Amino acid sequence: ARIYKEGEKVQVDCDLKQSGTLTFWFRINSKGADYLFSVKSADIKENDLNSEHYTVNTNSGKVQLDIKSFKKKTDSGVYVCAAMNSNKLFFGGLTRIEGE
Amino acid sequence: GVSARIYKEGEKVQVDCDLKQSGTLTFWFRINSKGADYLFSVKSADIKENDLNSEHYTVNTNSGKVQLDIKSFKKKTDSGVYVCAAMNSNKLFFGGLTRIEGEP
Repeated sequence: ARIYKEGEKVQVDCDLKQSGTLTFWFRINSKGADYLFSVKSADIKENDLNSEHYTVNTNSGKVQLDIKSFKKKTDSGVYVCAAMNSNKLFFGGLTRIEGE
Repeated sequence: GVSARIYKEGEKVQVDCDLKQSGTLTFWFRINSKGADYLFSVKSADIKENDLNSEHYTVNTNSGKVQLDIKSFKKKTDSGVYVCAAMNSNKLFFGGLTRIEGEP
């Protein structure tokens, strides 16, 4: 459970094995499940994020979520990536991030 | 805080999904401190994939609502946050979370 101060940069990764499969990113916090974006290899398929505050970085042959300015209220929780295949989801390792 | 339901060992648990019924493929899973664990998926009333053992879990489709029925609760395996997620437009739409814990 990485702790971050207000305004710090945060990088969230996904350790899923590479495939060419549609992969969803989302997060779970105390207000609910919140959908972030989806990719297939390096191509964005849907993005609910404001570009001002969040970047989907596809440099270095992998995909990561960059939070430009951490805010406890909004960005705290469990981050999940899920690859879909065979009518099911395959999950990566969770990343948990909190404030103070 | 966070609202949750508390169960004794061996109680039945019914988990619901408040997503509006459309006929969109819907993934059911749970998150605990070991990770995210995939459960089953359903399109309307039709199972499309089920990783659950029938002896311990039943996917109940009576009423044209889908419920997961846990036959006999076990805190060590069954505690966590249960999620349902419909897929459309290359994204997920989530129902309200259901958290479930054992007695301490």
